Amino acid sequence: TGDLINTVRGPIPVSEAGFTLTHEHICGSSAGFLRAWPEFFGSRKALAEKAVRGLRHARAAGVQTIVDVSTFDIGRDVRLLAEVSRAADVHIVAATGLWFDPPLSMRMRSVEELTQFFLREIQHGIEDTGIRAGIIKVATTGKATPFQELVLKAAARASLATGVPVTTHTSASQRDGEQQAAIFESEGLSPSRVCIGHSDDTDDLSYLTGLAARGYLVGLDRMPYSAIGLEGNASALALFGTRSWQTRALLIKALIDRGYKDRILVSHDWLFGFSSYVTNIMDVMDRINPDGMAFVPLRVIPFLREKGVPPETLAGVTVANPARFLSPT
Amino acid sequence: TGDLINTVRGPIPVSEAGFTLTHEHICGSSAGFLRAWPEFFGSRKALAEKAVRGLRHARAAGVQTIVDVSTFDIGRDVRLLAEVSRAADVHIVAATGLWFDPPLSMRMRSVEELTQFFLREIQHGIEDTGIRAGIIKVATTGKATPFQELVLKAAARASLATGVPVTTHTSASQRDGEQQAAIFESEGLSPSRVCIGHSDDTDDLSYLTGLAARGYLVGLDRMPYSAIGLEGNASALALFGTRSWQTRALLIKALIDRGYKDRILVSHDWLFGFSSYVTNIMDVMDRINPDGMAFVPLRVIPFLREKGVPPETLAGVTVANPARFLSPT
Ligand SMILES: [Co+2]
Ligand SMILES: [Co+2]
Ligand SMILES: [Co+2]
Ligand SMILES: [Co+2]
Ligand code: NA
Ligand code: NA
Ligand code: NA
Ligand code: NA
Repeated sequence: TGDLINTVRGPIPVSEAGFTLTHEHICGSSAGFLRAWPEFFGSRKALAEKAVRGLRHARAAGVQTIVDVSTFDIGRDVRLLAEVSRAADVHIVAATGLWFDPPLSMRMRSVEELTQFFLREIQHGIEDTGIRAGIIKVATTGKATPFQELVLKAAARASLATGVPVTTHTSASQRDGEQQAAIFESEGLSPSRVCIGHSDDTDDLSYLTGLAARGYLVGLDRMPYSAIGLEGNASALALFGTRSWQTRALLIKALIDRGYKDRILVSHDWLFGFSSYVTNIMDVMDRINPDGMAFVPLRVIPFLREKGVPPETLAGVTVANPARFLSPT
Repeated sequence: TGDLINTVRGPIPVSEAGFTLTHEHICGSSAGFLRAWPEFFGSRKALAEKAVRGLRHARAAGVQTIVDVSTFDIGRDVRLLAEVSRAADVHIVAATGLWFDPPLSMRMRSVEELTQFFLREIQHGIEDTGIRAGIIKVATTGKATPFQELVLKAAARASLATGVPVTTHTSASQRDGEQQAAIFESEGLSPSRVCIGHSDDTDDLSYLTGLAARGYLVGLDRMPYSAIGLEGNASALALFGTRSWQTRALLIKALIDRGYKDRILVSHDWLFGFSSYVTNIMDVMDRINPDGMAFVPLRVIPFLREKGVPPETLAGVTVANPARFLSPT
């Protein structure tokens, strides 16, 4: 009671977030793309309808909130978010920050200028909507580019001024979180304010416990990603990899068994439309995981329960950890 | 009489275009940027006001029409175009196509998919506005990337289906127009439908007459660009180069004197806001050329007249050539 988080429909009590998926998207796109070329997705109406059905399905499985980690450059459409949140009765936390596809107008900016843009989206509102970001999303794909270092310092500073958490995209195989952490700490950012994402893309538990031990949240946020059975498909194969969902899910238990239950955030990195990759990737995806954002509570949570993870532990991971993370601190 | 061109305010007779600047921008930005971060430009109201004052100044110097060659990825805001066109009483032709900053949602597309996007903007309307593009803008910066080859073939096909001309950004020093031409001709596109832009960035008249001789329009469209007196400024220096406006203007005469008066299009590549380069480049620019889009008729046209170019010739370059070019053919 007392603490609040911003969602696309206004403020909610922290305690009403409930079961929360911390890394999800309604639509993975590009800035301006959904406005310029809605037919790519059939129509905007078709997109919203598919998102509403998907989200009601997650709601029926026990999902109360998702964090849509779409930034500016993932083509975040906060009006679409508001519309489907409202229609499906699922809270949606919107993001600021920048992913790894920023245009020249962002790439030419300084750390001061980025900080001011992130603070705008958190404090003033996204665009002209008054809808406020509840999270800052950042990305590296390997060693940070010079511009990526600016983004990470500007994220740290935005967070320090507002108490809003930071969440990252990594190449997990390249152990990006270790540099991400060094950059954030050089800015005085508490590791409890930070989630290192796509961390289930690796089984390097030396890497993952090293981060957990320092206080970072470890985002095991790609649960249904697997190209097993589709090795013919080279694009599915590079995106989803060759590890099963059970292998990914085993990581949750491995971290719990090593004393890190409070450092884990679980999610799907699911979407309902997807323009920033090959055409029809969304059909491929929907065949791999027809349960969409219900896969975690239908499949992953019972799998953990059956392996002996206590229900209080599982509640801590899916409710307490998100609440503590999203709570402005 | 009879032929029409689309502008941001609806169709106009070809014959009312009059003195037309064929490569200009209201604002050089990025897709979504003006909506997400209007304060970068002071405000959107300040931006529109500066554009209206600039355009009325061009109107007073005899300018009746500009072609705003901002694409999707230059952050083209067709509503802003319509607003300032209307307020300044200057026609504005909007563009489709893609420049050299496309996001992943565009970079992952095929030639078929791009053709369908360009045709949408020409035939249906940009976004949800019903405002139709009158030109397709494409870009290389050296040898075409694989994606740039798709853009050029999709531009050629869009043009062939609609009769709308194509205009290009080149690195003139690298003689890009020669590959651009080969790609367009491989698609059956008539050279009379094509303008090779930034061609005044080079004094290689072998390169330029070679193109003119094949029927291309040669875009001498950077007239006021000069960093002379600002060699201290490394960003101004790389963008504007070390050649005077008189040197650039001499090219117009050189092509006329070689029998190519009908192949020349003249312009400034001016803007009223500019986010896709260093901060305050617009202040630097406005000090170099306080006349903005009036520089050509105030400075360039009298300079040519005083060097002995006949007024009928000069009218042919600034009125007849644009009309013939923009006229869907
Ligand atoms: Co990611
Ligand atoms: Co994601
Ligand atoms: Co250009
Ligand atoms: Co230009
Ligand atoms: Na994505
Ligand atoms: Na993804
Ligand atoms: Na530009
Ligand atoms: Na420019």
